[PDB]
Amino acid sequence: LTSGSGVTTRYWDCCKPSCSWGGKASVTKPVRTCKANGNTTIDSNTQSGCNGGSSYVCNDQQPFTQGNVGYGFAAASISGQPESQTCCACYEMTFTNTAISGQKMIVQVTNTGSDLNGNHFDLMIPGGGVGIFNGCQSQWGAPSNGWGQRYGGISSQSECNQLPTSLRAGCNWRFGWFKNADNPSMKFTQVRCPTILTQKSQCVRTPG
Repeated sequence: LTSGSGVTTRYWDCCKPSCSWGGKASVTKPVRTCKANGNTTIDSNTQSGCNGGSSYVCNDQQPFTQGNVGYGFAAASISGQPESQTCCACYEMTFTNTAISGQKMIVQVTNTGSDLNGNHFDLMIPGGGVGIFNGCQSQWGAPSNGWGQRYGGISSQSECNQLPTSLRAGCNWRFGWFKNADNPSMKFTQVRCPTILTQKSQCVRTPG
């Protein structure tokens, strides 16, 4: 199992995540994707809105809390590891350096980010910036650059009102439990995916 130190980012480009295709890892089902509305299930082979299709990330895949523990979904780039090893794997991380230092978040990986060297987790947070891609204009009518900055997104919890209502929980999570931490570093360890995440994503690594 994988563990180490890493860096994080925040992002929400609305796109169908890479682990939502079949054949990317040994799993029960690929990660669930949705229609434009963010709630009704679309077929896992439907093309992504980011590539001219009609499939998006589900409202269900926003960050949340259980007790004091954070939970969410993320893109990851884990030190030269293929998607067969990362897709729908879960990692629990202890934040190491911001106002959220010491806090614990458990994410399920649903996407592969950019191949930077090392361990990189891009937390999926509504309003945290679209990044390289943006299917949020076609899904929600967001601005061409996303909500706020293309990188980092909005600056204030007041601007969470600019987001679709369906994402406002996740948006707010960034300023409450997450404390609008800016790229918190962490240490992480792979864990068996909790049902509170896998009952949302529907993607369970099945060889065990």
